[PDB]
Amino acid sequence: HMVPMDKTLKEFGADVQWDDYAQLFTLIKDGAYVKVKPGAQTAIVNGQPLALQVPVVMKDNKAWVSDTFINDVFQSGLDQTFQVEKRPHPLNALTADEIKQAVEIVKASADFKPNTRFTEISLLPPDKEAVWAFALENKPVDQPRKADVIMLDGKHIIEAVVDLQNNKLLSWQPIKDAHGMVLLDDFASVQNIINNSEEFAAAVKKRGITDAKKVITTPLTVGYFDGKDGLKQDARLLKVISYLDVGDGNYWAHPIENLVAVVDLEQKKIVKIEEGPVVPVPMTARPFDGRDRVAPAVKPMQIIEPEGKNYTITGDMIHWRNWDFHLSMNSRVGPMISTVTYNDNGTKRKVMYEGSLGGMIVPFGDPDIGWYFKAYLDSGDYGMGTLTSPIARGKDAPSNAVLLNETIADYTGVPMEIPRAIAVFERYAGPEYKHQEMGQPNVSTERRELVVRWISTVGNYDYIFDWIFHENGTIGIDAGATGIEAVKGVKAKTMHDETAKDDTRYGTLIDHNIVGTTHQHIYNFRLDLDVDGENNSLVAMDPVVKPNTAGGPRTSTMQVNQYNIGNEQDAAQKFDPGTIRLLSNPNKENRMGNPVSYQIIPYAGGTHPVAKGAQFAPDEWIYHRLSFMDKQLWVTRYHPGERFPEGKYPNRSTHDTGLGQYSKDNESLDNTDAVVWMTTGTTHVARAEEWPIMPTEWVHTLLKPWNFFDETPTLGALKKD
Amino acid sequence: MVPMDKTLKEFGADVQWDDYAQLFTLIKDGAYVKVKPGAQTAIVNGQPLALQVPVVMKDNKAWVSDTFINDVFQSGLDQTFQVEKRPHPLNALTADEIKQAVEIVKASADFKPNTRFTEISLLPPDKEAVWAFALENKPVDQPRKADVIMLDGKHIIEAVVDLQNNKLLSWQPIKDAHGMVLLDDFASVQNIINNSEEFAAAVKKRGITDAKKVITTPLTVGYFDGKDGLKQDARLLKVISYLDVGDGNYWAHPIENLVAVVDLEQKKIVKIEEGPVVPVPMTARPFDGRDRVAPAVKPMQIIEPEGKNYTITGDMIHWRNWDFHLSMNSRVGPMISTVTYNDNGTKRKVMYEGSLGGMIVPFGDPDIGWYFKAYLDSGDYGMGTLTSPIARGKDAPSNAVLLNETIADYTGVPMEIPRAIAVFERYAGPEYKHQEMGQPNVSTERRELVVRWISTVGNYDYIFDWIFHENGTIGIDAGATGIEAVKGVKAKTMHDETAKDDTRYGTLIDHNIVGTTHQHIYNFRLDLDVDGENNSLVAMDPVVKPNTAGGPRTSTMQVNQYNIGNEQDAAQKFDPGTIRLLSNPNKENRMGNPVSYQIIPYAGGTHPVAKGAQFAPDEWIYHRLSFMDKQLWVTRYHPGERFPEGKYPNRSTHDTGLGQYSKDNESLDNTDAVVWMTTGTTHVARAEEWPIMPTEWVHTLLKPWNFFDETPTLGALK
Ligand SMILES: [Ca+2]
Ligand SMILES: [Ca+2]
Ligand SMILES: [Ca+2]
Ligand SMILES: [Ca+2]
Ligand SMILES: [Cu+2]
Ligand SMILES: [Cu+2]
Repeated sequence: HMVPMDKTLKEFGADVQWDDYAQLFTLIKDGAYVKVKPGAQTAIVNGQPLALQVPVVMKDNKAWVSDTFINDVFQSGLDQTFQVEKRPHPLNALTADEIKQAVEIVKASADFKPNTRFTEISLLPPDKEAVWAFALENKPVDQPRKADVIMLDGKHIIEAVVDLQNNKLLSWQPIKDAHGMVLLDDFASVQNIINNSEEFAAAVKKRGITDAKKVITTPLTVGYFDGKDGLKQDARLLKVISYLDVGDGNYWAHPIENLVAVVDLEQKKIVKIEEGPVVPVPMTARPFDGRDRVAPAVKPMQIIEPEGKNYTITGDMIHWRNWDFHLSMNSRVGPMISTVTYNDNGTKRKVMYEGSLGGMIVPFGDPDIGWYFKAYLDSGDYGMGTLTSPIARGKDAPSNAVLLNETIADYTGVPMEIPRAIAVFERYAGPEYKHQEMGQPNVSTERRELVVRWISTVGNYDYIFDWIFHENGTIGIDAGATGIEAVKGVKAKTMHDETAKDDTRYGTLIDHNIVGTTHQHIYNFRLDLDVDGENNSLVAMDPVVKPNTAGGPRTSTMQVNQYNIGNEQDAAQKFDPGTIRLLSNPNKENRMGNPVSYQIIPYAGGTHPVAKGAQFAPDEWIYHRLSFMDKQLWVTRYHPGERFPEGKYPNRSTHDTGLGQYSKDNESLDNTDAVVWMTTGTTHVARAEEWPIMPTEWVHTLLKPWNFFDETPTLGALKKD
Repeated sequence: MVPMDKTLKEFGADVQWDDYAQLFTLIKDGAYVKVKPGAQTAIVNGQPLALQVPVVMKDNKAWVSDTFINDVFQSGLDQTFQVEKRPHPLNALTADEIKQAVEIVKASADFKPNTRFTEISLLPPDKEAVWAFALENKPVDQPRKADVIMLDGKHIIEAVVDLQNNKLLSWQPIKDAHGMVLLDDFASVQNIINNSEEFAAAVKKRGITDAKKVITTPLTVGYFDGKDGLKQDARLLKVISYLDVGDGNYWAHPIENLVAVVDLEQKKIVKIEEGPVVPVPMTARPFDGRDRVAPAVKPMQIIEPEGKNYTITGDMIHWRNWDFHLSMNSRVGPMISTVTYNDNGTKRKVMYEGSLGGMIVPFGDPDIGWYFKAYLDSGDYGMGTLTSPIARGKDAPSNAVLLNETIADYTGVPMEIPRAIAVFERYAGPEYKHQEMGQPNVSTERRELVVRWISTVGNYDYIFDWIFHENGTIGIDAGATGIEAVKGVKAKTMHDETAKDDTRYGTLIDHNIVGTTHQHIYNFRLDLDVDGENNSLVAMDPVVKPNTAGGPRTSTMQVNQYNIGNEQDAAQKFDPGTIRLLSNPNKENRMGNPVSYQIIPYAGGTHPVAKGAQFAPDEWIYHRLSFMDKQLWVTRYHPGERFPEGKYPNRSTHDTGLGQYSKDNESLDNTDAVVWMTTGTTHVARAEEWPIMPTEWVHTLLKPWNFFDETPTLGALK
């Protein structure tokens, strides 16, 4: 017996194209590009013939395939994109079995508590030196696989370490005063609590809302105000902002302004309700899913690689041209790019040991009750890896992408597979280089970039991160922001209304009675670059205009002020895009005797106004707790336990436990293992073009080899000598 | 019959054979054809075509009738190009008009024997009439006219001819103006050096055994108030030399500290400047792959099997909600005109004309062969004329359409530049996306239409992309690649004695080779007409203000808004942290906000960014070219103000460009404004850019700001 081809292929996730003239089907799915003609005894997979016992059957215009067709074709072996890893990479994320094992161990602990949740369950970082030895020398890591198990018992944090190899608990340590991030059940809890609140229902009624069942809540961390917000620093709290569900699939467009409820998660009740002036809920329908729009006609455009990809995916190891790297997933920061090497004519040179999003923050600048405390620490407080948004094939990534699935642990300790978690794709990126000498044959080569894309959605905003590997050694890091804007309900319909001026003091009026409150998007990337070795130094090269002292008509010259940045404190700074900042290896030089290096560019451009630092006065608490938001470049000594710019437990934190803390002892950065942290952000002043849904806005960062190589890296293999 | 592979490939089409499907896939620009041997029909952009003669497979080689190409490729099924029945008034001069204009000036008794033409271009009707043709189909009732700029020896003469009536309207000698460098000047310079006994003498001293292997490069000399010892009235060129060692890259073998000054009218060297003797770097450093083998790569294609979403009628391009006219100019290249955005059925003005204004690449070395080095690419050399034909599939993606463009050469003869401009649509990530927890995802892909043009001047190749976003945004990117201008030095490594001094003005990128520091400064002239002619310049500076609303916050995020009323105040530095809008104070969007376009002169780049001119305010280049030190400029619309560096920048003694255009500090309140964006890079070289430099890019953007009332890409309502 057989099954309908289209339906089955679609279910499976493959693109199906029928060519009536050629009587040919073209099926695409990740690295598999297949061609099959009805009735043929063979199909083509990535240019190779594949025998089929049962041919594709065409009936009354309906195609049918056998029940084994998907597996026979798509798992044939002719698609070489993915290869089986023989020797497990030490950095492979915990498998589902390991996750379950780690949970069983802690639950077997005499101290374990029954309502305990898991904020994070991740592989405990094997020693960096052994990992590199494995990647470069293939030496086995003899230290046991261990996992960090961070638990939330009520409101108390407990860090546990388990030895998976020996199936035993190594440590169990309660972390005093730390608050746990927001967990999935916290969201349902807040909605329920609000739903059972008599007072809230009453507060809501006297604001126009009739059916309180139509109120949609969103949970926000409260931050820290040394008590000015009147909140017990000891309790596990969350503030709640509400919207009215009008049935347009966009509750974000119907704010119930000036109503904030504070919920105590352990007490499971509203401990405080802050009420302000009553502002009529913006009611007009403002769907963003196209239900009310005409579907435009567009001609097909496809990016195809008929013979397969140029990259190979062995286990989680990616090999592409001269690059080699390990790609894993973390529930808090998302994707982790490790042991990145560049194959320089046979010799694999180290570039980056570990790279990933450090952390990010989206702080608002409106002082009103529903906004003064708004500051989202997306990864830290909400867990971006966990909130990964599966890639919409052909839309969120090009049609020639390969989408990977990633596994992490949910808050209850149960393995969770995120489908299409990360997209991998090669893309044409203009001419790599070109030279059309007058009267001579032209010289041009195409540039190819390997992109690693991951999307995470937290409430109303969607963030896209691209790790771009250029064939020439450069590495790009871009962040895109899109989603639905956080708006403030206001009385003005237009800028001509009486309250307009006051309503727009902290944001643009982007719709009737709707203001897009100004805020910033501040991303921070933690890049443990190991420029051709562990021991590096930070060097500054500031292009300057110097008085000409060589004679001739010129009064000035362009020279450079080169100097080393010897410590963390001095390395923590603002980035002038007019200057050059290098992470060099003072122990290795290129053919011209120049130290092998990488130029760090925390600011390579963006489509929204650039954030020059935090848009907060120096006396603000958010400013105090989070110092990473005010400097674009930071450089610290390597420490396996320092991975977040905002600190490990940022929820309700009273002091900088992040980059402020990591650079506090102002250690030496001379010829030692350095870790670069790039902070880049935008200052978002809204406009109507961004409502009801915002067009993706991007920011770019770059890491370029500087004298790391001896010549143009993409010239090709030397034909002589 | 005729062999297919051979005939088609001669035609410029790509031929793909699929043995499993016994199908040929033929591609050329907007035509995507499928044909099976022996079939009575073929498919052209998804549509059936009856064939007179089926393709025939002989000895494993296909054969097609001698009428195949015409029948299939010109069948009418490929709708990419459409006939233009009523020519746009900005259409560039055709080959016939160029020959005609030349005959008109040649018929005058004032025309001298060996006069050359620096520029022959259309003298366009007034702006008001061009916009009415574009928006109301109103005929421009003006005769085709042309500006004919002649170079008589070293004398510039500007003439105007009436093409319809075939008559000369004016002949004006331009006092003190020096003409741009013309093609023949390259040859005279080399020839003049070749016949110089003295030059040969100086060359022999420097190690060059065969003076016939010496390659000259003509450079304009600038202006140094006589301090360079050069006569202000002579037509001069400075010559920098290299040694040809047979590696196809003379640029890698500089003959340092040797400069000759040639007087083009006397046809002789009038000065030889000599500095210390530095042995010519001899090592072969080819950049053409003769000594390399590239790694094999799996094929990748970008296909549009049913044709393009854009239509090209004459030079009028229509794509999604955009409409614009693309023409070519011999001096600045591509001109984007009468740009409108179709807002739900109504065409709204966005930009009257946009194009490269001018650009400069000034060096920072004081030495003999570098102190005067400053290339005014379009101005002194003619970038349109020097356009580099796009290498299909490489300089532009495989799904691009390559357009041919016509300009007049220096002798007044029409020259068709093949594949002069690339037009292509491209996937650019998600236009927007929102994955609401627990709900069906919402995502749409972003499509951008790019207009790409490449011009090469001497050793450097510049790529320009005019990018139209479906959502109303317009991007303008500038890429730089080519061969670096290097200085010969004695140091081989940084461990050598002269290393420190050899690298004072640039990086040691190869043994004995220093990539001299310099800047790349591009300037774009954008006659934006935001939803109309009358606009105003508005500043919006995000600031931190004390909270006065109560609550725990000590500060707030607010905006300082204010109009910039005059040209002098509009000439400014650009803080990427601020917002600069060109608003139309007479029209507002649904929320009462003035429809506007946000101007961003600096949206990013891959090389260090130029904050201004890396020159002391007393340098002559600094004085001559004010445009290099300010990122934003706004002036009153004037049809004769088109170049930031001035109309005749060769040896200019003062700013006749933007410095002159903003001179009178006129009012920019509710009037026709012209935006000029200066964007540049400061280049400090590295070994990874030698012998050939990987393309470096700079980005700029023009975004609609309350021009619309909502997300522009959602679509029309049902
Ligand atoms: Ca430290
Ligand atoms: Ca390091
Ligand atoms: Ca204008
Ligand atoms: Ca003026
Ligand atoms: Cu935003
Ligand atoms: Cu350069």
